[PDB]
Amino acid sequence: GSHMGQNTPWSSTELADAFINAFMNEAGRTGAFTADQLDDMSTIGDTIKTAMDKMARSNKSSKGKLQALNMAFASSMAEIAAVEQGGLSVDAKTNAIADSLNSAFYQTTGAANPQFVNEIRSLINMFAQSSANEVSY
Repeated sequence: GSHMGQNTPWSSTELADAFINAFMNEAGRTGAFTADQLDDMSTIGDTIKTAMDKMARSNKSSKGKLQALNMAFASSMAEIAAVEQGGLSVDAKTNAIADSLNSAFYQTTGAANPQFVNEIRSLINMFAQSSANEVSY
């Protein structure tokens, strides 16, 4: 049963804005991220929109830009989540982020997208590990 269609939050600037906005709202509900942490995340909102504008104007990576956007966004979350902090864990925050993403999809459209969430989750892990293995004791 092929989808025969495509649905991505980066399809339009309006969608991305709504997704980011809704995402922040859900993140606030979790309380996993602090006020300062939220500010850093909200920053990616304007950065993404700006990048999309310039990227859209260009005639290169018409499709590759999709992966770049997902990686760039995920990278910001991975870096922010991968912080020392106190009484908190990156794993716990990672789970909370995934939950917020699902809610954002519904508010932005109204359909859960666990597949997309997993894709972002994987990117975060890659960025966190810096594309490198470890003892993992």
